[PDB]
Amino acid sequence: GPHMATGQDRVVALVDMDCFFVQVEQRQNPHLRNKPCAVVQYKSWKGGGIIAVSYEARAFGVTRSMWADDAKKLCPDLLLAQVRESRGKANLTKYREASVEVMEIMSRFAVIERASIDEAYVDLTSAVQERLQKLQGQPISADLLPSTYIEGLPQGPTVQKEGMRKQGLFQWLDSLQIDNLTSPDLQLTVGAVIVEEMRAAIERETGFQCSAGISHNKVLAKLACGLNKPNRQTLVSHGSVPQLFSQMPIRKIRSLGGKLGASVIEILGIEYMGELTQFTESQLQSHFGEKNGSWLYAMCRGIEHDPVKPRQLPKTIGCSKNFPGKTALATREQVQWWLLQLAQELEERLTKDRNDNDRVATQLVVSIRVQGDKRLSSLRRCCALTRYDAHKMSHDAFTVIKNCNTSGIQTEWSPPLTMLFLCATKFSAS
DNA sequence: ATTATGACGCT
DNA sequence: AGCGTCATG
Ligand SMILES: [Mn+2]
Ligand SMILES: [Mn+2]
Ligand SMILES: [Mn+2]
Repeated sequence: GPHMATGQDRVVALVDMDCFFVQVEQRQNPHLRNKPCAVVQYKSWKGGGIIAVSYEARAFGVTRSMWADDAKKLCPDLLLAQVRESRGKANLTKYREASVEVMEIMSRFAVIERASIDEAYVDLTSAVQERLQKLQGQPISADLLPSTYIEGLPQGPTVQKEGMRKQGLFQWLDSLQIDNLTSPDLQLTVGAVIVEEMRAAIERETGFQCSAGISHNKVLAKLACGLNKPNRQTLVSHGSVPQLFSQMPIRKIRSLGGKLGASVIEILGIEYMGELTQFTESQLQSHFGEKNGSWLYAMCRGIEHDPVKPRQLPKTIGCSKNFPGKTALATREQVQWWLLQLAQELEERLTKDRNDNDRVATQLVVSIRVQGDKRLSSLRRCCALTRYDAHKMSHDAFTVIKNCNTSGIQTEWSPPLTMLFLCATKFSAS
């Protein structure tokens, strides 16, 4: 009744760059613009592995994780850009620097949570209160929302996509209570006005397009962002959740796409998010644990409390490389040379980080994989990180892993190593 | 041989 | 602390 919390207290946006690494390469090389194109790392094995795909190329069925040679079978005119190689490994610096460009623009509008290289959440609650007070009670014009979709609309009693978008928006704005500074639908609408502004600033000042979702929490914002890509934004209201979730596969919700979501489906015998509403909180907690159970109980009703953390910088800085199959490292000389390559990239990135961001990492995590181990990581050990020196870091990592060589021969390495990873963690202000 | 990361939960 | 899970540019 009057005391149930509906989870409509916040306005939260998720901004996600469209096919980000492709756009970075297309800005640099105008010959790639408005073409089917993709970004690859390496080249010798099956033409390299695709990690990003332009929307033109997605129309041919090109996806991430495809080998470029197979993608060329689907799309013979596919254009390819390769990630830079430094010290024998992929080097993602260009895309990290482009990410910082975008994140710095977003930070002008509100504090953001960097969620990945290409995406950030925005807590717009306060910016919305301010813009509302500025607007007094002036209605919101459709012209302020030129790329916005309202999920669920139009409905009730033209065959073009843009025409449908405008119809849905008109129904939404016609139903608005613009006289109530506390109406959640109004607050989301003003949030969407602000996100149109943020996205226009990003495009004007970087050349990069993005999509976005606007809702009352992070999971709904992320889901909304996905609904109308590319170069569009979507408002998911509290009221739109029952219909949206009634046919939503559970795996589409962030954190339910792996084993936990499979167990929800199998144990409860359901397929769609909305079906979760029929279980009690205690029932869900009995199957999935206290935390997951309470989260699922609120989430299937559109309610989630995870805050937008004030964090625009990555918490860890890491360097990793796989050595698959016949290229696994089988001598100490090899292991030490590759630890040095990784350590040198880490030193470069860490020194830049210290100059830009006034912090220093204090812990070094060393991770390896051995041949014949299914797990991603086979051993993960930490050591102190007291100096930004690649030779010291590689010697320290070798010291923490050298007891892994089950070879009686001290020159050989067995079983051979199929992955090396160096990660700097536990930052302190300096 | 589906690679390079990066956040977070569990014990 | 070390491991597992979820996410994917
Ligand atoms: Mn993206
Ligand atoms: Mn993303
Ligand atoms: Mn993606």
